[PDB]
Amino acid sequence: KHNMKAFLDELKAENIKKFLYNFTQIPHLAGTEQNFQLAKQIQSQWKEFGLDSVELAHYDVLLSYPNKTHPNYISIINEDGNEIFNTSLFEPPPPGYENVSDIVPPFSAFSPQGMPEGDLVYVNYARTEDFFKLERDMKINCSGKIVIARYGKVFRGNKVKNAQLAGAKGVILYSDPADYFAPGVKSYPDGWNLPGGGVQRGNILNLNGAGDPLTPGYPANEYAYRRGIAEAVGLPSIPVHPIGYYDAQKLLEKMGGSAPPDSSWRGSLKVPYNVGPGFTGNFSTQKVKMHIHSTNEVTRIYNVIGTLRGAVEPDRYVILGGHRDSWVFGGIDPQSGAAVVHEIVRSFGTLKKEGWRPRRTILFASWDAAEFGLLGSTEWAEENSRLLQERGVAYINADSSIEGNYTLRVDCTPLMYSLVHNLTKELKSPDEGFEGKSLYESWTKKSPSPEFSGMPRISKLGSGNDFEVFFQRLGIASGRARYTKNWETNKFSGYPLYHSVYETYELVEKFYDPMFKYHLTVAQVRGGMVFELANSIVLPFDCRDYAVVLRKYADKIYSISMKHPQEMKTYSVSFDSLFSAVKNFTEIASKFSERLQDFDKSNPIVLRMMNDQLMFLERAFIDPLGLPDRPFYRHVIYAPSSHNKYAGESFPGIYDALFDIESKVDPSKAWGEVKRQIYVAAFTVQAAAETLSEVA
Amino acid sequence: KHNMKAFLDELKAENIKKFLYNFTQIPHLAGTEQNFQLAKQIQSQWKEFGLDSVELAHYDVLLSYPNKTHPNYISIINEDGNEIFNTSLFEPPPPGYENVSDIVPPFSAFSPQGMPEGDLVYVNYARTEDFFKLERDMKINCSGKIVIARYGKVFRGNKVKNAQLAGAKGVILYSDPADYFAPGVKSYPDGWNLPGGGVQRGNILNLNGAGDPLTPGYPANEYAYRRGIAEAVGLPSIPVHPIGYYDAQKLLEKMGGSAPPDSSWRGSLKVPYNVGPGFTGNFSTQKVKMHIHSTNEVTRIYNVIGTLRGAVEPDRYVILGGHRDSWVFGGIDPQSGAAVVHEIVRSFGTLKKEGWRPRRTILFASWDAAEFGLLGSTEWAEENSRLLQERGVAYINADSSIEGNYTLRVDCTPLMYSLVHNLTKELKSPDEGFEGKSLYESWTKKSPSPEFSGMPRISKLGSGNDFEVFFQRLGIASGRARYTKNWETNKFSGYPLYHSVYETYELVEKFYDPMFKYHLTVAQVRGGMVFELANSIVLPFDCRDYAVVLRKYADKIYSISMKHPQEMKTYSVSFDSLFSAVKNFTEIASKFSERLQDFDKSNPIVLRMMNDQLMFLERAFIDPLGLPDRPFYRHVIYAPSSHNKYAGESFPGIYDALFDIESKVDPSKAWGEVKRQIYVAAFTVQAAAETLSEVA
Ligand SMILES: *[C@@H]1O[C@H](CO)[C@@H](O[C@@H]2O[C@H](CO)[C@@H](O[C@@H]3O[C@H](CO)[C@@H](O)[C@H](O[C@H]4O[C@H](CO)[C@@H](O)[C@H](O)[C@@H]4O)[C@@H]3O)[C@H](O)[C@H]2NC(C)=O)[C@H](O)[C@H]1NC(C)=O
Ligand SMILES: *[C@@H]1O[C@H](CO)[C@@H](O[C@@H]2O[C@H](CO)[C@@H](O[C@@H]3O[C@H](CO)[C@@H](O)[C@H](O[C@H]4O[C@H](CO)[C@@H](O)[C@H](O)[C@@H]4O)[C@@H]3O)[C@H](O)[C@H]2NC(C)=O)[C@H](O)[C@H]1NC(C)=O
Ligand SMILES: *[C@@H]1O[C@H](CO)[C@@H](O[C@@H]2O[C@H](CO)[C@@H](O)[C@H](O)[C@H]2NC(C)=O)[C@H](O)[C@H]1NC(C)=O
Ligand SMILES: *[C@@H]1O[C@H](CO)[C@@H](O[C@@H]2O[C@H](CO)[C@@H](O)[C@H](O)[C@H]2NC(C)=O)[C@H](O)[C@H]1NC(C)=O
Ligand SMILES: *[C@@H]1O[C@H](CO)[C@@H](O[C@@H]2O[C@H](CO)[C@@H](O)[C@H](O)[C@H]2NC(C)=O)[C@H](O)[C@H]1NC(C)=O
Ligand SMILES: *[C@@H]1O[C@H](CO)[C@@H](O[C@@H]2O[C@H](CO)[C@@H](O)[C@H](O)[C@H]2NC(C)=O)[C@H](O)[C@H]1NC(C)=O
Ligand SMILES: *[C@@H]1O[C@H](CO)[C@@H](O[C@@H]2O[C@H](CO)[C@@H](O)[C@H](O)[C@H]2NC(C)=O)[C@H](O)[C@H]1NC(C)=O
Ligand SMILES: *[C@@H]1O[C@H](CO)[C@@H](O[C@@H]2O[C@H](CO)[C@@H](O)[C@H](O)[C@H]2NC(C)=O)[C@H](O)[C@H]1NC(C)=O
Ligand SMILES: *[C@@H]1O[C@H](CO)[C@@H](O)[C@H](O)[C@H]1NC(C)=O
Ligand SMILES: *[C@@H]1O[C@H](CO)[C@@H](O)[C@H](O)[C@H]1NC(C)=O
Ligand SMILES: *[C@@H]1O[C@H](CO)[C@@H](O)[C@H](O)[C@H]1NC(C)=O
Ligand SMILES: *[C@@H]1O[C@H](CO)[C@@H](O)[C@H](O)[C@H]1NC(C)=O
Ligand SMILES: *[C@@H]1O[C@H](CO)[C@@H](O)[C@H](O)[C@H]1NC(C)=O
Ligand SMILES: *[C@@H]1O[C@H](CO)[C@@H](O)[C@H](O)[C@H]1NC(C)=O
Ligand SMILES: [Ca+2]
Ligand SMILES: [Ca+2]
Ligand SMILES: [Cl-]
Ligand SMILES: [Cl-]
Ligand SMILES: [Zn+2]
Ligand SMILES: [Zn+2]
Ligand SMILES: [Zn+2]
Ligand SMILES: [Zn+2]
Repeated sequence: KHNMKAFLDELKAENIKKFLYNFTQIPHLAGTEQNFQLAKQIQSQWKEFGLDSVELAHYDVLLSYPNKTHPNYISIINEDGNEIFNTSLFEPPPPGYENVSDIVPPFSAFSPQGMPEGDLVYVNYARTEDFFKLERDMKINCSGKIVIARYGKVFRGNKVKNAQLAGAKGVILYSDPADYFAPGVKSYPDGWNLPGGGVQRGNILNLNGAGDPLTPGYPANEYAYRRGIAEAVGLPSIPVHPIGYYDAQKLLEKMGGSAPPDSSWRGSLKVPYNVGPGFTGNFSTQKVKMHIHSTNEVTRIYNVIGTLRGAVEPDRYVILGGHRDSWVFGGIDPQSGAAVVHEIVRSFGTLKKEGWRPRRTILFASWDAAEFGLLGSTEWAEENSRLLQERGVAYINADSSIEGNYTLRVDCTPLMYSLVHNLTKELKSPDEGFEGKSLYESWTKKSPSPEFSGMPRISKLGSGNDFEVFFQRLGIASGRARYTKNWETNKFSGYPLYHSVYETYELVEKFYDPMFKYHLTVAQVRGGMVFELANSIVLPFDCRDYAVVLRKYADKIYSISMKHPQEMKTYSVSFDSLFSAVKNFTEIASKFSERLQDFDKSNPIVLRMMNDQLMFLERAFIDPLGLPDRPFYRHVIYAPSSHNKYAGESFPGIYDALFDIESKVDPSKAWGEVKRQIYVAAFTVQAAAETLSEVA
Repeated sequence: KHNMKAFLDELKAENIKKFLYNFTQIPHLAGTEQNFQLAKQIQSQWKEFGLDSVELAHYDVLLSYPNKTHPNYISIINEDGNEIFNTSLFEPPPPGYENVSDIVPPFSAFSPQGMPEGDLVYVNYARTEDFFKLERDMKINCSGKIVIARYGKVFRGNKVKNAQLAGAKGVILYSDPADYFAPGVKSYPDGWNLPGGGVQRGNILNLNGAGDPLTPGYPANEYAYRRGIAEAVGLPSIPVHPIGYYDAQKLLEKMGGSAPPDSSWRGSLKVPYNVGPGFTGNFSTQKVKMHIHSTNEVTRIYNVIGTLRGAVEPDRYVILGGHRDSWVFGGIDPQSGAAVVHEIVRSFGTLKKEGWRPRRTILFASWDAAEFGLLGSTEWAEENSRLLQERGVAYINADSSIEGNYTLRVDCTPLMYSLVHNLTKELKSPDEGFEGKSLYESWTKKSPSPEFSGMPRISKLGSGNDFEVFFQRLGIASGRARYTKNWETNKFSGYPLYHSVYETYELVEKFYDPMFKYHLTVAQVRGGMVFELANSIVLPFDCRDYAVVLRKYADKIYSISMKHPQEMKTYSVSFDSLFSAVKNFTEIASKFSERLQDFDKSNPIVLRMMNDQLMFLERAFIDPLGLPDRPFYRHVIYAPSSHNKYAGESFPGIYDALFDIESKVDPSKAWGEVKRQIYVAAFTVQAAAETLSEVA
């Protein structure tokens, strides 16, 4: 038989290991020759594996690189203009790689050039709430200061946006051991912790889903008209540079001014964590000086796109995509995902060689330039948006397969909840103590959902990865799955060696997954989801699961508003329309589910009419006018949080209209906008409900 | 047999006559009780006729009405403040209707209130080119003046926009006999010409496709959040009022200042057509004073929506829609169309009663408030936009069936050209001298296409009627057909009694179509188009016809740009990408047509996959970012002209970027924007082409 079990059984941990080794011996930075050569290798291999067509889709997009002959660094400068301390020019390379060329030194991609000098203010995580605390409670003014912030909690681009709007002239980002050094584990190469010379790379753009900063809306093809740099989307206006904790220690140790407001502002270094501004008495005349000389450059990038044509519905696409570009070796990010995609393609190809084809078309993607703002996936989706919004069934992401070895993590649309539950009940748990038990059993035990008995946690989708354009712009049902850690307060912080030179094959093989069993389990989940989406006669989406969550999100947004009962009375702010819409959605989804179970099965038009209702249900949550000042975030139920791109927010338009509303100067206008957002959300939920009604 | 011939043969001229009489005995102004009662009658009748469901869809939208106890008028005022001449308070009613109540007097809907007094400037048709002539050539300054303009040539809302931006404080619109009095024909009631007391009503909004001015983007339902009036969309900022030619004569006869620049500025009245400003010496101290007291009021409107469920593809909609609201009796506009829709529904219902159903679902619509800005169609399309863009096959409009008795007029998407040619070859010509000949033969003889031998003229779609939201916002293939006059320079001016109290049943029965043969022919064309769209196995769209027109439009826009060869050299302005896209579209459409003719006919999935490619081809020309500053006009190939809503423009984004470009202060920026629009158009044409490629 060619069934899901045949597909799953063909996947091998040993192949995933071999591929991961193959993908991680040299750097594959976006826009470099080494990453083009890897694209060509993957293209050739996917052809050999059996795909019907495998093409490169290239674009010319804005990238950012340090200047090789004018390196980035930070100094402490004395009154004479002597630089008495300098931060490192590179991370000490790991054992056996000290002679590898073309390791890009740590930098913040898309930082502008400059050499700002001034006094430091320490801003904790540079979160919205941290800047509120500084400014409103502590009366500390960031204007004209260099801010030093610890990485963690939220996306670094939000930190830099928050610093900019506070008036900062520069941002120094550093990794505090509190957030990146797990107790009782050795630093790399002797364990998986971050050494004091390690540094987290990463872009600091605020693109809000636009893709290439020069061509918002349209693919960056050969005849593209480009914005001038001054009109580009998302570029930071102040210099930014990341450092490790040995260097941070030298910068923080002299800090004066005000004490930290409380212990949530103190990291683990042996410094006071004084907020500043500036240094203590003896060193009051010293300043900090940045030297940033990186350049932005339009550069060719290459996606690999493989097609396995459907036998019955070739005009319906199930997409498995993940990126290929890395900051350095990409041992976890992204090659632990790319190796899993490679083995999934090989397995599907084995079935294809035996005469099988999936019911629907499967597209496989190796995206480029994800590290520079999801550029490859976004430009391709812009090029192909008409095909995707009329034919796109689902997108399954495949960045890193592991960020820990504790349990499964799944973030996806409610439409995929039942698919994931059913699939995980059929897979073996790889966990110690759960031999002979299902993955569903181990996952549910280790990661219980807050609301339900005997149910696992599934998170919402925001941004930070290549599902963003498919889900948030185009409204295609999307999902992701990986193995994760236990550490809840570190959820959005990354694993310790994230985006460092230390992220290697050895890191994974020695410390995370020696048997490649967690990688194999993740391959089974991602591959199984793709298999069911591409082969099930009826699409495996349960609209009733959306009805359940919409009521939870309505209760939640109502509770936020109800912090302000007087204003709700004054401005007649009613959530009645939203609850009515959710009630109607619940009722109509229940009836649709009855018809889906009961319709005449011999009738392919009723089936496909029904399959189209399922497919276009996620699409119905798209508003073609987008969210306020964010035209490329169009999903009305989910958006990336306006305070943290990594986090999904529910009913974001209402949430943002309510956020900090007590501080708005014109409460009538602010509450008017809350009421407008309630109307848009109620309307969108009712309109989505009506797509599931009988069609005529 | 239940075939198209059975449907067509059931249509009767006598029924259309009876319905027209029934719909035109009393006024049916939008938002009034009489129009709600007609909606209920139509709902009941469509049910009796056999439709599966017939519902009212209501909305609460901004409408505009004169004040019944404070009438609108214009005066000539002397230096003492004596009003020595006043314009009429109503049109003399036609014979037999002098005791009909609730005839709304002539007014410009959505005029603000005011009583501006000042000196007149005569602005010809108030076209863009007329204001260029005044300001740039004649050095006449409209600022603070009351402008008097003759109706004709372009939509009156464009006249008022042009007057506003020229600085005018008021606009008087009048009907010149040059434009509304055909030589050798008697005035109503003794012929079809406009009497000197007749007045053309009409709204003067500039909504750019938004619908209700208070709820752009979203249906004006019971929980809608409404813009405040100050933020409303499209409202004029200066008072406006229409008058007839007896009253215009009294206003123009004293005009002084500069002579008309040439004979194209002179109408037919026995006045000098002096441009002004102000009156000649003896009356130099007299002014003109407007008195406008109309009010804008949120008012309930009602669409009737009838469904005839498809037997095979009930989730595919073919829509026949036209409006029901009239300014007064609506003898031509819209009841000559509504009567034809009524007879089409009755005929389809006769087949349904015998056991027939169409293959696809047919929706029939009686729209409200079209005269106030296409409000009914637009709010309904906003409510149902997700259903329409995933399921909408085609929209056929059905406003007035006649505006003359000379020949057929068809405006439609290229996708419908072959359908219209084939259908008209099978219908009988109603014309004198063409008995026994086809409608195609008479039409092609009377209205030859400029480019082709033995082909009829078909025009482009702009706005001005209820197809606008379906075609320009949502990208659903649309068409319209009616009988028309010979008068080419009057094409956008209306027939003489347009929007006057004289537009009655008697006008039609005595002067336009005594035998109702032209109405029957129009019923055959509109009904036949609906029949073929709802019943043909393969959708009757020919993508190759789009390829032909796209090359014509590319040649045309290139020729406009080539008026400026130096600038094209300087700014490197290349149309190569657009021609390449059009070439690719031509090639891919040809191959798709081969597959369509040759595909396995026993295969319903390939058929429907192919039918979906046909259906989504018009959809592919939509840009989700819309046209510049016009978010609700989203079709990249067509938009309503920015100078005349009635006219369609091709490649509007490039056309507007080039328009008057020699006058722009920053040529680098202006030519940059031309290049941007070329890129967007080339990309959109290539993306539409690619929807017709093999799907995988
Ligand atoms: C959830 O689905 C239900 C359908 O099961 C749907 O109920 C609809 O609610 C609307 C708005 O509440 C109802 O609107 C009424 O329609 C009648 C005509 O049928 C009008 O006469 C009513 O207007 C009068 O009363 C208003 C309220 O006091 C006044 O403001 C107004 O000026 C009039 O005096 C009113 O428009 C509609 O009939 C039902 N439809 C049904 C029951 O089938 C509900 O809207 C859905 N929820 C959402 C968010 O869409
Ligand atoms: C109409 O359809 C045709 C396909 O039949 C399609 O042709 C494509 O044109 C593009 C752009 O002209 C070609 O792009 C080239 O791709 C190769 C790799 O295949 C690149 O090496 C080329 O880049 C080099 O040369 C450029 C131009 O001098 C330089 O600017 C650049 O820096 C590089 O040095 C270039 O990108 C593409 O290969 C073809 N595809 C084919 C022939 O299959 C055409 O684009 C379509 N029209 C539209 C409007 O889409
Ligand atoms: C990664 O694996 C690929 C695929 O086997 C290797 O590329 C092949 O290398 C051999 C020997 O140089 C060539 O003959 C083949 O043509 C290559 N095949 C391709 C590119 O498809 C590559 O050497 C491996 N890389 C590493 C670092 O081990
Ligand atoms: C930090 O780096 C800077 C730049 O390399 C050093 O300053 C330079 O030192 C050389 C050699 O004496 C001078 O000729 C240059 O003029 C200096 N460049 C400057 C000030 O921009 C500095 O000495 C280093 N500091 C430490 C502690 O190593
Ligand atoms: C997940 O599995 C459950 C249990 O098998 C599926 O629910 C059953 O679906 C079948 C077929 O429609 C019904 O006959 C049963 O009554 C359902 N049992 C229930 C709800 O307990 C469910 O459809 C699967 N979900 C998918 C495939 O998305
Ligand atoms: C237009 O035609 C309709 C339909 O025949 C007429 O409405 C009917 O009038 C009779 C007598 O008053 C009633 O018994 C019916 O119930 C009505 N039917 C409806 C509304 O569906 C209406 O009288 C005609 N109007 C004119 C001006 O002739
Ligand atoms: C034009 O209409 C106005 C308004 O009705 C007339 O002016 C009014 O005349 C009455 C009666 O004498 C006065 O009491 C009012 O004060 C006037 N209203 C004004 C000036 O606003 C005017 O006489 C009419 N002119 C003609 C030629 O008929
Ligand atoms: C209009 O009529 C023409 C002539 O009948 C149709 O063109 C024919 O279509 C059939 C069926 O595919 C082909 O076998 C013939 O070769 C075509 N003849 C031609 C192109 O001369 C055409 O399809 C009709 N257009 C519609 C229905 O939109
Ligand atoms: C890198 O550094 C030096 C110093 O400005 C300069 O010569 C060179 O142009 C720079 N490279 C760039 C800006 O790409
Ligand atoms: C911060 O400091 C600068 C002084 O240079 C001042 O212009 C700015 O308004 C200050 N902001 C606050 C909140 O005090
Ligand atoms: C793998 O799991 C073990 C057992 O819980 C733990 O001690 C170790 O730290 C884990 N490794 C990583 C990288 O999380
Ligand atoms: C109509 O006219 C009079 C004069 O202002 C006034 O009493 C009444 O309010 C007006 N009606 C309106 C504005 O609807
Ligand atoms: C028209 O007249 C007014 C004088 O009130 C002036 O402000 C305006 O600039 C003038 N425009 C031109 C083009 O002369
Ligand atoms: C109808 O046609 C005749 C013959 O051409 C013409 O004399 C008459 O003016 C027409 N009527 C109208 C309303 O156009
Ligand atoms: Ca782009
Ligand atoms: Ca609206
Ligand atoms: Cl992922
Ligand atoms: Cl029409
Ligand atoms: Zn990644
Ligand atoms: Zn990453
Ligand atoms: Zn009309
Ligand atoms: Zn009209």
